Amino acid sequence: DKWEMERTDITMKHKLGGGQYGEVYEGVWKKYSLTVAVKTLKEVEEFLKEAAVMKEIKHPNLVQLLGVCTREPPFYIITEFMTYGNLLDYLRECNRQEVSAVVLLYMATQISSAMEYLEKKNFIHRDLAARNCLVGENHLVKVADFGLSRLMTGDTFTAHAGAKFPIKWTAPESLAYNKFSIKSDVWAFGVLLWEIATYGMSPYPGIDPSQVYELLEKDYRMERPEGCPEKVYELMRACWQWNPSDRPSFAEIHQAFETMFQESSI
Ligand SMILES: CCn1nccc1-c1c[nH]c2ncc(-c3ccc(N)c(C(=O)N(C)C)c3)cc12
Repeated sequence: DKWEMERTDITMKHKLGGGQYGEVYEGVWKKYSLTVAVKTLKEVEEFLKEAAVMKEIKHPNLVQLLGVCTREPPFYIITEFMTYGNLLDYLRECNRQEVSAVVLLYMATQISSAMEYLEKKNFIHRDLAARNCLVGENHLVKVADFGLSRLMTGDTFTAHAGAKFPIKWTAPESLAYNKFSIKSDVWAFGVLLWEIATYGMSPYPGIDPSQVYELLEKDYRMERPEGCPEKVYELMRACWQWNPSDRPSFAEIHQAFETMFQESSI
């Protein structure tokens, strides 16, 4: 197809993000003199499914596929390079006078726009967090999308026996029953909002992940971050409803943040 590329079109450099994303490398697309990101493999069928899924993703706030090398090993998935790295590090290291309250709303609007698209197109993320959001010039935020899965919106997925999750971002139904849906992404988005409001603080600070579920089932939720608007915190708490069906859709969340962003600008 139009996606299939020669492997030699790309010059590979060093592993990006300190290796936290696995075999993902900075690279040069020589023809265009363009810095790109390249995921390689050095499981096969999982990798090639990722390549297949990425071909169908087209949204301003989801990392764009540029091409693939899927004929013979080594296999490549080639995407745009996000110059400022991930949102977690960006928030921690930023100039807060430049990255102000309106910018935080702008970033939340972008992420929710992407998540509304996945909600519309029957995709599930399963690992929404600041570390999996990527930053470009002018506070452009794109959701990392290698591991997106096909799942009709409303349907559920059961994780494998002995699967380990990032507990502090993980919905109660996922922790207890390994159940994932678009509504568990909504929960994770709530935790992501908390990350944004605190400029990249660790969720449930000082609380060991092994004790988080027990707090959640006793009705504990993180308190409102300093400087966070009441309206934004009420959205967080709505994302953290125990019952998945009680949580808002990403369509409703995006509409709320778009309104808040527009009013903050005016
Ligand atoms: C498809 C989405 N995805 N899933 C995993 C990785 C990517 C990704 C795509 N394009 C990317 N472009 C950049 C980065 C990235 C992230 C963190 C970093 N510290 C760095 C970095 O070292 N510098 C030089 C800024 C680079 C990650 C990705």
